[PDB]
Amino acid sequence: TEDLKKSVQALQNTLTELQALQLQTKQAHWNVSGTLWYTLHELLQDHYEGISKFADDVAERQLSVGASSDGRAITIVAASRLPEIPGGFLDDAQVIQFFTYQYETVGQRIHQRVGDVEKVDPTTANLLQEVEHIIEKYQWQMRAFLQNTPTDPNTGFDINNGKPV
Amino acid sequence: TEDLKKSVQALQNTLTELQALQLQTKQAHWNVSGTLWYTLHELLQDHYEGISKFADDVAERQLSVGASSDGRAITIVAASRLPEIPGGFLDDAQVIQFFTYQYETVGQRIHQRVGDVEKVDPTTANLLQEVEHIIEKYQWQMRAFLQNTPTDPNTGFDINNGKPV
Amino acid sequence: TEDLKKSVQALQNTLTELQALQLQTKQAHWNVSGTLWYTLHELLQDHYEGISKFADDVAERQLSVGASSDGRAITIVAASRLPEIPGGFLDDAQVIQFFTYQYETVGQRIHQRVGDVEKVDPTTANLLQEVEHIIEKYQWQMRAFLQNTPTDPNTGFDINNGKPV
Amino acid sequence: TEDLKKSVQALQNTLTELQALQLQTKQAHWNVSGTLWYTLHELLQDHYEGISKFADDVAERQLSVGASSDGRAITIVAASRLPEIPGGFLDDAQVIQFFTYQYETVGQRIHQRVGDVEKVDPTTANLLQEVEHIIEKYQWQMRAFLQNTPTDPNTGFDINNGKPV
Amino acid sequence: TEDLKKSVQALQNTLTELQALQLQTKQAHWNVSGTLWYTLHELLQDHYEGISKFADDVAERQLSVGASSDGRAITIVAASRLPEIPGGFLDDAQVIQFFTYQYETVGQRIHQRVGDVEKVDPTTANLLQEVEHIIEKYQWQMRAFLQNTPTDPNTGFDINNGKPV
Amino acid sequence: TEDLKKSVQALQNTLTELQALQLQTKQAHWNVSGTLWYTLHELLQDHYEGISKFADDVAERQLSVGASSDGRAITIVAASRLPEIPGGFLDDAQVIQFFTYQYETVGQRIHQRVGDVEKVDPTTANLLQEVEHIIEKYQWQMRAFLQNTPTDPNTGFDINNGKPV
Amino acid sequence: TEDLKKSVQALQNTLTELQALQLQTKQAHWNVSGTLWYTLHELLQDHYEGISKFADDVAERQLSVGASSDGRAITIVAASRLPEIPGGFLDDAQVIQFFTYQYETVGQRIHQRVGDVEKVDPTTANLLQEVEHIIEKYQWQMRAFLQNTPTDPNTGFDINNGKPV
Amino acid sequence: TEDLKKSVQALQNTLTELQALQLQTKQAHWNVSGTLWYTLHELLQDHYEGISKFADDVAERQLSVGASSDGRAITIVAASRLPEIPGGFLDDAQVIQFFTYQYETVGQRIHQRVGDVEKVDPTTANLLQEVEHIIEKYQWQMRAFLQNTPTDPNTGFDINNGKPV
Amino acid sequence: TEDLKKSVQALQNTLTELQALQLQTKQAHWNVSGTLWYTLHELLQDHYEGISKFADDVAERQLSVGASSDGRAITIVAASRLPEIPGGFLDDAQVIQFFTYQYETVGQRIHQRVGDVEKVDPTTANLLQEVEHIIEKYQWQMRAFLQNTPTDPNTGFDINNGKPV
Amino acid sequence: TEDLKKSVQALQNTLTELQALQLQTKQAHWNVSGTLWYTLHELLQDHYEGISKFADDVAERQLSVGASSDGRAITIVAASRLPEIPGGFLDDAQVIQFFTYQYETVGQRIHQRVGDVEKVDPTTANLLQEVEHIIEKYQWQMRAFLQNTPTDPNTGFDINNGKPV
Amino acid sequence: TEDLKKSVQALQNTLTELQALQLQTKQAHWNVSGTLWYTLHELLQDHYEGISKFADDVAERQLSVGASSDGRAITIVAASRLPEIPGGFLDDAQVIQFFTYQYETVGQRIHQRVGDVEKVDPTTANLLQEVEHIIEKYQWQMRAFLQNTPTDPNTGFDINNGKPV
Amino acid sequence: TEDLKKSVQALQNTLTELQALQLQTKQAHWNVSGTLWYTLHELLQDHYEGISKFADDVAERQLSVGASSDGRAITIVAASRLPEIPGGFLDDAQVIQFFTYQYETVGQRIHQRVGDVEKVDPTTANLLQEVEHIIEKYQWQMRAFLQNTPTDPNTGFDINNGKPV
Ligand SMILES: [Fe+3]
Ligand SMILES: [Fe+3]
Ligand SMILES: [Fe+3]
Ligand SMILES: [Fe+3]
Ligand SMILES: [Mg+2]
Ligand SMILES: [Mg+2]
Ligand SMILES: [Mg+2]
Ligand SMILES: [Mg+2]
Ligand SMILES: [Mg+2]
Ligand SMILES: [Mg+2]
Ligand SMILES: [Mg+2]
Ligand SMILES: [Mg+2]
Ligand SMILES: [Mg+2]
Ligand SMILES: [Mg+2]
Ligand SMILES: [Mg+2]
Ligand SMILES: [Mg+2]
Repeated sequence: TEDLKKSVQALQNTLTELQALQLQTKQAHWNVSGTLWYTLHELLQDHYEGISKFADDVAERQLSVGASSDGRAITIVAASRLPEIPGGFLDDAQVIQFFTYQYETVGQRIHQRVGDVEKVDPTTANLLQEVEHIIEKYQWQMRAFLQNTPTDPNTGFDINNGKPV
Repeated sequence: TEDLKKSVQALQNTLTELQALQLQTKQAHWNVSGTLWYTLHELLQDHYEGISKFADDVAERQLSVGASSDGRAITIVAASRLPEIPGGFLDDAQVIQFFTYQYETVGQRIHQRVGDVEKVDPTTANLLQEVEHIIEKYQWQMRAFLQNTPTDPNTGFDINNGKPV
Repeated sequence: TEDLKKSVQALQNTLTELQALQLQTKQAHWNVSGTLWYTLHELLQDHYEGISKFADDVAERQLSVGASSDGRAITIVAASRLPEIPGGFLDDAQVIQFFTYQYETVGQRIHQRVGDVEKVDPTTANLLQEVEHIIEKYQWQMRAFLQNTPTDPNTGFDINNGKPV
Repeated sequence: TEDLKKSVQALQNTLTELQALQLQTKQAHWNVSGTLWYTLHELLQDHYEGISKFADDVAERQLSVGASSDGRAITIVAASRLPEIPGGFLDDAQVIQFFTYQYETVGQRIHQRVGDVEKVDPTTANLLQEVEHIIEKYQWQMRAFLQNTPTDPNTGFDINNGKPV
Repeated sequence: TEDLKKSVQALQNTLTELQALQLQTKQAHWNVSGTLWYTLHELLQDHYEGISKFADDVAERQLSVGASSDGRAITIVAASRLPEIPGGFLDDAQVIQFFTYQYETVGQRIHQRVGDVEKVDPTTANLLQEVEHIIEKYQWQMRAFLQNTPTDPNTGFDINNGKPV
Repeated sequence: TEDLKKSVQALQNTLTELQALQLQTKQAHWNVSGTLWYTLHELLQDHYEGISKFADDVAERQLSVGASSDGRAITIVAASRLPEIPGGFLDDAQVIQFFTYQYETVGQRIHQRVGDVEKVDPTTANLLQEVEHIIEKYQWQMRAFLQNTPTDPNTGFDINNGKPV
Repeated sequence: TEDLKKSVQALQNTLTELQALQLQTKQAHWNVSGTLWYTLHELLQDHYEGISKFADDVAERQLSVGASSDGRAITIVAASRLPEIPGGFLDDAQVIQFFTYQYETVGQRIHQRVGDVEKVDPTTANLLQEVEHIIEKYQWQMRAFLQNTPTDPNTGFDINNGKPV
Repeated sequence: TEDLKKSVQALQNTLTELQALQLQTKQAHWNVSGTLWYTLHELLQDHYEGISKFADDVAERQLSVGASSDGRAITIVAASRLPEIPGGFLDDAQVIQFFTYQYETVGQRIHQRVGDVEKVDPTTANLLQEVEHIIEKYQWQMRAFLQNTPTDPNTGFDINNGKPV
Repeated sequence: TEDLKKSVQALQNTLTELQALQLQTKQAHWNVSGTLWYTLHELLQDHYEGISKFADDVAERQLSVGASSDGRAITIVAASRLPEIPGGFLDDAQVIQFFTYQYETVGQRIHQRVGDVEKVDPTTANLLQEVEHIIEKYQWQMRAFLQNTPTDPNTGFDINNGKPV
Repeated sequence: TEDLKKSVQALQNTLTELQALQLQTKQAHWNVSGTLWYTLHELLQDHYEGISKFADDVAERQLSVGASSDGRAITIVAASRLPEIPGGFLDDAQVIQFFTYQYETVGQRIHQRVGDVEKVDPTTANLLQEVEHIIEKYQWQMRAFLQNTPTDPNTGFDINNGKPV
Repeated sequence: TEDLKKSVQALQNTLTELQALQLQTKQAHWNVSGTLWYTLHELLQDHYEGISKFADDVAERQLSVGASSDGRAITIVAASRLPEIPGGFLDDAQVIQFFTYQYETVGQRIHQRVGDVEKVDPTTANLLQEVEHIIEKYQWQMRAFLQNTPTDPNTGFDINNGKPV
Repeated sequence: TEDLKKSVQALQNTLTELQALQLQTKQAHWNVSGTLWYTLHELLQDHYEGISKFADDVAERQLSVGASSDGRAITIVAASRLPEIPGGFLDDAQVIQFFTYQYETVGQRIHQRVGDVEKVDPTTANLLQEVEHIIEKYQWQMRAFLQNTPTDPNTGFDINNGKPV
């Protein structure tokens, strides 16, 4: 059960982070504003859908290894380790900055969990690799808005009132 | 027939406004230009499709209460009460400003019609509520491009040659 | 630009005629009455859909050759050259007669445009050929209701109060 | 429970009428004969399908407000208030006349129920408005076969052996 | 092989009749004219499709019992036993009369084949029963246009220039 | 016409029984209650759909052999020969018992009709065999809830308040 | 803005309740156990999907009336007014009891909101009626497992270790 | 009408050739035998479907220019100009050789018709170009089985009993 | 029960044979090798799917007549009466020869069962006819690879190392 | 080839176990009886489909590493290592107990194979991880019926004649 | 063969240009960066798909006129006549400028080919017209981002670090 | 960045190889000739589609780890390490031999990359395992045409002018 504990911990911690991202992507989807609001509205709906699918797969995997899955709102608030997204109307450049950082740090933690459970539970490890893959992709998709090129640093001045993001 | 007249008037006036919006969204869809042209191209196609569906439902409702439906081009021009959209290539910021105002004022007039016919014809009133719902949504979707946030007033300078929209 | 002018003129004039037909087929779709009303209701919806698709392709082609597309209601009314359809409840035999004549004359004008632009702009000419094809088909479909046969002149007396159409 | 009684009564009475219409449209669908038999065959199948969907929604709403739904054949026969459709081969003009009258009178009774329950049960009232909408549409679709126009009274002589319907 | 001969004969004769009907329904589909032309256009396309499916099943069954299938144009012309449909524009009432008679007589012959092969080849007999079912249905659908009712003999005068069909 | 009478009788009697089952499965679908209510809700919807399809095929076959189809509510009540299902909330074990008996007895009567018409009308007989097949399947699906096994008599005590069904 | 405040309050309070239900139905979906676990697993997935669709529509409506939507996890926890669902493996009878009570009380509060906003904002009121409709349906679907019938009180003893629920 | 005659002749002659190919591809589809029988079975079904679609378009075009379409079996036999395919079981190499020649010669004749009608009827000419395109593609697909390569002359010895095709 | 025994025996024996064919077609699907391996791979997948559907229908029919269905692996091995397919890589010509013989002999036995049960159980007999139909079709599809034609005996030398199959 | 042997052994042993499960889930699907029979009928069909997909992927992987796949019925019987499921009508509680144990032990053996081949053949190991994932999920779905909760031990007494499973 | 040479040359040269565009649109799809990166990501995927479809049609046409198609990577590099797209992260404004120029010049060359082959090979000419149509459309879609309007020159300063593109 | 370098190198090298295979499978798809040309045409289209999907996933993964993706034609030619496929008409046996060797050697190199990056980047390693899986499958599908069996060495003499491949 010291092996089982490892898997359960890794899965539970991943479920909570995805659920936090679920709620944040949807909040941003509705509240985003500015030049890129519609672009981000659509992109975040796609992210919401991929995150939602993996939140299901994670919980199902917990049940599959014989553990109860804790997907409750209180647990999402409690088992934070991650900033809440601001309320109110959200600027496009603020959404981009927010998820660039959130996806990067969630991807990092899943990366570590993969190594922690590979030896005891390669099937769980394998699911977590798939989650890490989608989260790093979503990180790229947010990163790309401000990605430096030979011809243009893309500082975001145009989407952030003349100021670099 | 003083009750029937109310319903017919409310439906006819709504049909004409939707038909005007049909033609304007499609014109903007083809002619829009600038940084947001493709974004608006796609968004306006979706608006065109929701407006078209409600233009059908309105006409069908007219026939259902026993009145002929006037959907002719001459009637659209005649029964204006609404600015025509400019010809030529249209700037993205001009499209945004145009529909922000058009959807708001069309939504306002449908809002009034709902109250005018609720008592005599709640079924008609109910259709008009659905039309008001979609038009106010589309108003939001245009509004959002220039919506003020704590971090960025989103003046549209970036989509309007350095000038606030 | 004397070559470009030819193409733009042919496309614009075609767009306006299709848009006029769009509005007329839909008006007839809702208002048609009599023995054939449901038959025509369905047939005209199909015609509306094929005309609508070609109104899109025409406008897109205008943009593709570098010209703005004028699809506004005022332009439809202005750039007539074609009778408006009557308001009110419409008899089945009157719808049949109306579109038999409208499709024939629209097809004739597109036929001429094809020849006018084939040499400068065969790609545009080719689109216009496709439009002419659908309009002549729709002409047949209306014509067929009153088409003379060895066994029956099909005068339309049965759909026109005992009188030949 | 004097409020609950109102809702249950309105829903039950609506369910029975839709079920009666279900059976009558299908009977007519199979047995209709004459020039318009195939037209009516198809139209009545569509009406059957929309009525069937609303018969489901009505029963479900009854269960939702906590009442049993009575959809039995005996109840349909008992809780008449509406003519049965004749057996045997049915003429097209007789089908048209029959449903023109049946849909009009069913629509009228649902109209009244909407007002009776709006104050206590706006959610039920709202469903009944949707049912009234479809029934009035179907009334139009039957009415249209004999609708008077400037050019043709459409007496139905052609579908009724030379006699006005 | 006296048993095999029976099956092959029944299948081949059925294939040829269906192929003849294939070509005739399609010819009528294109050439039909008058008040019912569009109604018949659509109905005959559906008949064409059901006949085509059974022409495939019949040929496949021939191959399945180990015999070559003769579906050639010369065989259709040769192995007539059935009137050709007239060329030229065809009146709606003439199409109705033609298929009423053709489907009835084809159904009759398949009926006989079923009995001829039931004992040796119930699987073939069973396919032929399915073909007989569709052909008798199509016979009804043509018959229904002129079916006598208590209120209207439906003589077809309205679709046949004032003359009973 | 002594042969035709046999077919018409067999088809009509089958149509009425299916229509009775249509109404009863739907009533049970809405009103069923207890541990198995949702299971039965879904199962009975599937049964409703298969019965409905065969009620269509039966009526169509009646028309195909040249007879009017009697699908009216009065005929369903009249041409009983079968218990009505109780009104009110229905227990799961009562639904199971009811359809176990109804499907068995309907299947038995169709079995007899098949033999009665095989010689005159094998195509009709064949349709009735398909109806008998689905009804016997549905009988199994209800039977299975209380089917005796080596390890458990399945008396239904658990779904019937501690009492064997 | 005293009218706008009413609408915003009603919508926001509804959004939060649906989001709470979203998380609870999914938790129950994964963790439910016992005889009815699979039945409830499937049923709760359907409820999750209908609630999710309405959580989207509510937020969109908030944006449409010009207000930011607060869908954050902290707000769900804060703006409780509703019990959290227990963690751990959940018994089928406990899930049934939980949602029977939760849906009933959520439906009650939405019922009140409808009346509060009907006069100022009938379009919002109308959305809330649709939400109330689905929540009352889901209440029925949970209620039905323990619904009293003439033949069986359905106490749930069979799904609750021999004890009435 | 000397221009109309040209178009009608070109269309009619094309329709007949496609109809001949329709029947021949299907005959070959059923009767083909040998190593490549299944390959050819599938390929010829695809060819049958593309030819069938163009046989429809050709006939429709005839009607569209105001002429009756002659698609009768007698006309297919009469207006030959093309070999009939042999009856009986057909060898794969014989099918390949047959259609290689038939498609090549049909494509050649359509090529000529295109030039004959381009000036009077570019819309018809354009349809005929599309038919020529598909027929030349199908010619390639048959040709390819015996196409000479640097490493292998592909004489067909393997599919033709050791003899070059 | 002497009648029931007949049906059960015929169904059970058919189920086992189809299950044997299920496993053999799939084995051949994976292991087939040579010039025709891909052709056979695809063809055998289609055969697997049609056989699988009928293995379901047979078992369901057993349950429908009130008997348990024995579909266990031990029963497939036991209730042989049919050669097992060789293990290892399988040559295309060996697959063709194998199924040509297996389908022919399975079809023969089902043919006999049809006659054995027609009188007691025409509904079962009818299912078995459908199974016999598909098995004889599949027999043709294998036979066709080596079918003798006027121009080529198709000995299979090309797919069998220069030797006739 | 000592590395290849490992992979082939792991794949073959997995294929056989999945094929055994294929046949057992389907047998249970048809024969299951009692309160949960329909629930299990549906659940086992889903399990059958996921197992079938993985039986295909496993065999394909064997071929991909260059080995023949042994999927024959004799091999399933021979290469047991697993209990056969009983014949006859099966009780719901017996099905639940059977697969709870079978899936657990199959999952355990695949778990071991993953470790055995990870180093030589990570691609094969990866497929086997996916198989282990689905089998452990299916284990959960069977386990859940008798899963202990704070409020109810779920002994299965209700589905097992008053006795704990 | 001087006519054949013309067609082959025109087709081959077109194939190579489309293949070059295939690779460039996909490269840009992955590497594009900045405010418009996601907009362009999606747009370029659509362009990739339309170009890919025409690269297939062109090659197929080459085979159809009896010539081998050269679609190899070496030929794409060799038969340049067109700039390669830069490696590395690409700015949105650089992608827009690149394809604006590439599509314009590819469209120009196809325009010329159409004239070169119209007389010998109108079917090929016609395909090339369709390719020219899509390429000119894609040119518009890139052009539109910087299209001058009465209210805004759209210099691209906002997407190009404050500098006009 | 010594870890990042490893991943980028492995991904880039894989992307280039897949892109080379993309172009080669499509070239072979169009140009393949002989007895197996159509079989290979279809098979290679499927291979093209699976390779294309993985070329997308690889590039996306490169972007996801923060590196630019080089998918340019020059890079495909440059970063060869693999033979180009010959131009001109290609014999079936030459296509089979070519891809048998190409897929085997590409699969081998991806196998090595998996090991090189597993420790630093298991998510990348995992994608590469999926690519290796599809490439080894495609290798089998080409291998199978010439796979040795107990009854036939399958030398390919029949597809290679009497000579072993
Ligand atoms: Fe509504
Ligand atoms: Fe059948
Ligand atoms: Fe074209
Ligand atoms: Fe994976
Ligand atoms: Mg901003
Ligand atoms: Mg601008
Ligand atoms: Mg009239
Ligand atoms: Mg009549
Ligand atoms: Mg006539
Ligand atoms: Mg009970
Ligand atoms: Mg319990
Ligand atoms: Mg041969
Ligand atoms: Mg061989
Ligand atoms: Mg039990
Ligand atoms: Mg930039
Ligand atoms: Mg060769």
